[PDB]
Amino acid sequence: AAPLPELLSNNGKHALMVDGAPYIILGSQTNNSSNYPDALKDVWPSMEKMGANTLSIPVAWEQIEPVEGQFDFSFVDVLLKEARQRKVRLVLLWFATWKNNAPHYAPAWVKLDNARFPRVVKEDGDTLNSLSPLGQNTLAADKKAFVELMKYLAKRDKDHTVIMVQVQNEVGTYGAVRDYSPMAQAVFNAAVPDDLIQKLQLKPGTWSQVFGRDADEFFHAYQIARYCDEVTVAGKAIKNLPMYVNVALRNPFNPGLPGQYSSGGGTDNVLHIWKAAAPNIDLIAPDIYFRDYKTVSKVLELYTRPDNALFVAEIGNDQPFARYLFPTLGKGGIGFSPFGMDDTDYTNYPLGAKVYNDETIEQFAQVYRLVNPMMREWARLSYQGQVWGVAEPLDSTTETQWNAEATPEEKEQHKKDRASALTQQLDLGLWDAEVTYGRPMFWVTPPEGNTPAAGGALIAQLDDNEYLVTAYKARVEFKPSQELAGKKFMIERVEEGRFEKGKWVMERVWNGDQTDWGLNFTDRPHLLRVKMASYSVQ
Ligand SMILES: CCCCCCCCN[C@H]1[C@H](O)[C@@H](O)[C@@H](O)[C@H]1CO
Ligand code: NA
Ligand code: NA
Ligand code: NA
Ligand code: NA
Repeated sequence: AAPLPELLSNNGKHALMVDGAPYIILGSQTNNSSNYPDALKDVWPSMEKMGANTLSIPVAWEQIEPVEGQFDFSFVDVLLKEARQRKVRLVLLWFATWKNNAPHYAPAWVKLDNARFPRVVKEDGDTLNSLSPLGQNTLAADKKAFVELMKYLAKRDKDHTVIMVQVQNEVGTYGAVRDYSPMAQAVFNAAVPDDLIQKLQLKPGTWSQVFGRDADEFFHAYQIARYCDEVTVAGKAIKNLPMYVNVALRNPFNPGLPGQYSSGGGTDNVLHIWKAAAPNIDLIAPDIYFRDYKTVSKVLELYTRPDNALFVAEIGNDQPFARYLFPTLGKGGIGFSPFGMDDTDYTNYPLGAKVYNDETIEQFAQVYRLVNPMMREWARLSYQGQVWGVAEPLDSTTETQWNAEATPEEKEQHKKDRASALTQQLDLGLWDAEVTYGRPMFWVTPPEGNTPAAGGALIAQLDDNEYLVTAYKARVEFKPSQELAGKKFMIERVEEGRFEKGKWVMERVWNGDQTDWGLNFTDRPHLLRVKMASYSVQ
């Protein structure tokens, strides 16, 4: 009965439709070795503590086809049953031809048979442990197994507990830019396919001729993109679920060279190749392990496009990362999924939290508690209207802030500069919001930031003068956007409340102290409807 999940894109906005309405993945992803029935008891408690609505978890080629033609979906059976018992949804991660550039999750009969399923050859003739996207046997084998997984979901997942599939994991190659095998050179030292030369507005020729100094990297990205599109089409012909690829990001400011980063993945410089080569892949999702605000903000900008829904398919699970939920959703993002949210005795520190404990989880639970009570309403406003979101824009001071060695004039100057940086403006049409971080709930002492950095805010427009507002360790203040020609302005009314059956239910009116000094949020959840008014005095 249930309509298929679908990614919609209209008027440069996006929605992930689940059960016929926009949905936000408030996600969690397991560690990489939790894809087994015995591991799930170490997954669910963290997911319930986090309040996540969707679990991302691997389904490995080596586990569903351990002997060629001998399929085993015993894990998928247990996973679907246990997800449904907990009323959560699933994103399955197809670990196959590539998992972090390598074939470690391909069956032994694949990854130990280089002649049938061939590896990238470097220019010097050394071989890398990265399967070539020009291996036709490898493409056929991956596609065949992925089709069998999709047939399992077609037959056994009629209500779409699984809402989306990631095809491969962090594709590309470390250690070279492309395959330089004889097989690969015969394709490289030849015409660029008609279809790519058209989609990019370029002149006919060989890879070297039309792309020059980008030929090696664009060639790898196109061939991988084509490989992933073919797997994707084969699977969607069985069940047309949304499907996506995740990116082992290059640093957007100082990337270095392809092969230092994972060459051929959907890095920012080849998104045009990926979009032209792989029209069947719904979106290209960034995997975010940069901790600093400016780099993360740049990633969110680069991956949010009229042709690309923003899904933060992975993000580090350390404390600093939780606040990026707010700009992700403010960009119209469809979801956010911290990595390593299970108690299987692993942490990917230095990428994530040094320690995995209930405090680690709580940093994400606290932000999820702001969005879960309005998730369907937010998702619709994000698609059909105007939303905004911001995070605290200074990172935690390093055990260095050099700050103490500064002079006592350099210091008041430091404090004014920090207060300015911790003050964000948002243009909401007739009204602006100013968001500030780390100050009392009364009076106007300048902001000093939270320790550690943690704050954020979400705003959705309900009407010309009315906004839905929730924020965290932050003050939000409204003002007129344009000079008012004689008129004055006030807050007309602030209500705290909730949605029941899609209707607003008031709990209380914020007024007095609670609205004299902006709208002040701590760690606790409050959903507000704010109505502003200009009024005549003359
Ligand atoms: C700031 C520098 C970050 C560079 C390292 C990024 C690689 C990130 N790889 C991610 C994969 O998609 C996951 O399966 C898992 O392996 C994860 C890392 O725990
Ligand atoms: Na959206
Ligand atoms: Na305006
Ligand atoms: Na304005
Ligand atoms: Na409330």
